Amino acid sequence: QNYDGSKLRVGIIHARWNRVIIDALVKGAIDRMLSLGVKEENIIVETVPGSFELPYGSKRFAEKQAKKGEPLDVVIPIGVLIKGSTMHFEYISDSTTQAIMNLQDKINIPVIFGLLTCLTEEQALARAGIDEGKTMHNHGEDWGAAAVEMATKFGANA
Amino acid sequence: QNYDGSKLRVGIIHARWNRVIIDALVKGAIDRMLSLGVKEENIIVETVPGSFELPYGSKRFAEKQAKKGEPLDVVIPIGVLIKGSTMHFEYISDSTTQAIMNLQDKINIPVIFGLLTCLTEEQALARAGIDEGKTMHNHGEDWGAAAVEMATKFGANA
Amino acid sequence: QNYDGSKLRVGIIHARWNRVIIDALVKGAIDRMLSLGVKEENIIVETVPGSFELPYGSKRFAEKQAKKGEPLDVVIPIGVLIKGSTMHFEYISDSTTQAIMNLQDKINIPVIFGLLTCLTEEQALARAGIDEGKTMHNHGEDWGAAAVEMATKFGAN
Amino acid sequence: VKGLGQLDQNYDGSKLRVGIIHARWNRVIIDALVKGAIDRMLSLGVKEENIIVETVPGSFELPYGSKRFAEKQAKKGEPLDVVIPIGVLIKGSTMHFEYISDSTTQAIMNLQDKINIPVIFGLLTCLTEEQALARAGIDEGKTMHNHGEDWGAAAVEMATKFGAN
Amino acid sequence: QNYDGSKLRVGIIHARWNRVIIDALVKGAIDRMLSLGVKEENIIVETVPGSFELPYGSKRFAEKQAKKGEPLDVVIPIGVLIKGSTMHFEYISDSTTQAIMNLQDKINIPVIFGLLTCLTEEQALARAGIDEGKTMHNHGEDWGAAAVEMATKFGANA
Ligand SMILES: Cc1nc2c(=O)[nH]c(=O)nc-2n(C[C@H](O)[C@H](O)[C@H](O)CO)c1C
Repeated sequence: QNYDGSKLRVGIIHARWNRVIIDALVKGAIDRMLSLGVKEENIIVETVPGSFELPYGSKRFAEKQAKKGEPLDVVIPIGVLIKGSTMHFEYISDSTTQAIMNLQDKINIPVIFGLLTCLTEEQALARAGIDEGKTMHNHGEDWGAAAVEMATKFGANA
Repeated sequence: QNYDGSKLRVGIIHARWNRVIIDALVKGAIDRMLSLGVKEENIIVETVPGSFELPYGSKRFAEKQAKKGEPLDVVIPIGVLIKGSTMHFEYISDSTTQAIMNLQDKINIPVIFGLLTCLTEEQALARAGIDEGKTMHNHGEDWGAAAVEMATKFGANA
Repeated sequence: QNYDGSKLRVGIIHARWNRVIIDALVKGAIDRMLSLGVKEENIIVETVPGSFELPYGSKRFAEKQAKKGEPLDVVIPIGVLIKGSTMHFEYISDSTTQAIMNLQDKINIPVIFGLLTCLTEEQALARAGIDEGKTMHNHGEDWGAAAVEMATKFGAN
Repeated sequence: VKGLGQLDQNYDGSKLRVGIIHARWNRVIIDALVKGAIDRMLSLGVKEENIIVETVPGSFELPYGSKRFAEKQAKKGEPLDVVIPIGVLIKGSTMHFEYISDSTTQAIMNLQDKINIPVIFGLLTCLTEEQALARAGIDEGKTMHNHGEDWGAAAVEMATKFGAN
Repeated sequence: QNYDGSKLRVGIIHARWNRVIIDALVKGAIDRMLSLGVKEENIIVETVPGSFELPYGSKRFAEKQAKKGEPLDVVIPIGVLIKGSTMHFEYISDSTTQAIMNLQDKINIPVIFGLLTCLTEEQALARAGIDEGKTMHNHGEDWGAAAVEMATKFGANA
């Protein structure tokens, strides 16, 4: 099917580590959502320092929007995790992915998983469409489409 | 046992990555359910973009069906995950698996675990019964049988 | 100590993959509870197809028993998982284990962890007391004993 | 300045009732861990008649057993202020070690909000017997010290510092 | 953006193992928050015996604070875990990280993840800024900056 996002308000909340890669992911989510009809002033962008802040950050972002009379239909937390020499990578990835999944029932809208969990920087670049070789595609576009489809097919109105 | 599936309504909801494999798994579940007496018109199929979308999809899918007076007796979320070069496979698989298990208590019907979590494409083909050498069998068929058994034996009425 | 099991009703519910190992585990559980005085007619056995079905099957098994006025005091879900070549073993094991643990607080009775999580068939056989060399005691027996002790010592009464 | 700096003070255990509940596999290790936790708490002023000991067959039983232990103690007017569940797990050749450890750890952690008292993590998760003997202060070489004593101290401190009163 | 922390009350609660590294992490968080404007008299430091005690110590820390009329706006649990030769490291780290993440909804303030999960003491010293060759930076500072931002941006009040 072809999903029309013209009636949606979408939230994007991103972490600020690996900023270049973050900015490419967020751009591709935006471009793709506009392409499917979401209005520009209905894409709300918020930020937090690290990926661990994404879930509580997303919950409070959604509550704040609802309280001011501008509820989100869907949220895309975006973060980039690259394995370092410690186990920090594993513990942030694990607890964050699980809390992003469990957030959906707290706030009652879908939440799109926009975390990269890469072993290398180069893998993160390819997944954002910004490697030298352009060897894959920008995953942020996948997240934008999925946000439009999940909000449309499964929103309260559906 | 023989379980009479003629009274059941059953939802299938599938991700849309690895589509050829998905269709074969889906087709396997439907056929087996049809052979246990489930009626063609009582099998409802829905889709989501990726495996991470399955659990919230499945929740909203059940709620929607109940709300129009057509409640699902059991749901079979289906996705195919194949290990790539980052840890995205691990983190999707594990959070999606836990969310599928836990969904059962939120919607009060059995949810059949229809995710493949393969290290290679070929393992995934074999488990959909469509590798060149037909070395295994279509797991879809197992999911289909299990959906009818779990709905019947453990359905809201004994 | 000796735990008297004569007043207990115990449910065993088991998956059906690896049936020979399953039957040996269930028989050891039942034999040990018989010898702890649990009565034969108060041992109720149910099945499910796969280990993944154990936690929701056990919940509805307990509910149904309570609803017909024959509540279980304790339940033993039993399944046999053997590592294969995909990660399916790991995901089933991890999510089934945690859900068996979390089940206790929902149905308010102990639930005995009767799940083998083996890398080979021969490990599973051994843990059922039926490998060729008889290298280990049947773990089903321990599950039977644990069910009687947990129900007796930690039961509502 | 802030709330901080380092004083290393003792905590008085004398108003406390403490529960220790232990698995029965690897009994010799278990007995040494328990004795150490009891000894250290007696040294901190917990009275002998206020240390309650209970057992369960294996480590997987520690979480629900600890819950029902604390509920029973409260129902007879003898509430626990803190519980120490103790078990010894040693890697075997299947993945049983890992599934039991992980789901037991997580349920000891989660148990605290249900019964509303601290729960000290008294589980050994060792790759070898030797590792477990050492952390109970009973290897040949006495290479370490009895982690049991740390659990007893940790219990007295958590109950005292963070108790309802 | 620039954050004004002058209205904030922040709790720091640290384990006792690897005290020298804990102390450096804690001073880095305090120094950072001071420079963001938090006042000294509004920073409260508590201690627990080990990393395992952080989540429940944090919960009770926040509840005691609120009950005497001085509620925290954010809490920063700090611990330093180093792999040893048993699986103790993995079990503490995993259950502690997940419980710190999940604490946030129980006490309704953000909780910054101040655990080091290091393979070696050397990694830990580097991440508290006190290794011999000063190779990284004091991560306690990122935590302080995170506490101020999450509290300001996502606090109950605004
Ligand atoms: C072995 C060990 N290692 C650490 C560590 O590296 N860092 C730390 O902060 N705490 C450790 N602990 C203590 C546990 O976190 C906890 O206090 C005990 O197991 C009692 O619950 C223990 C027990």
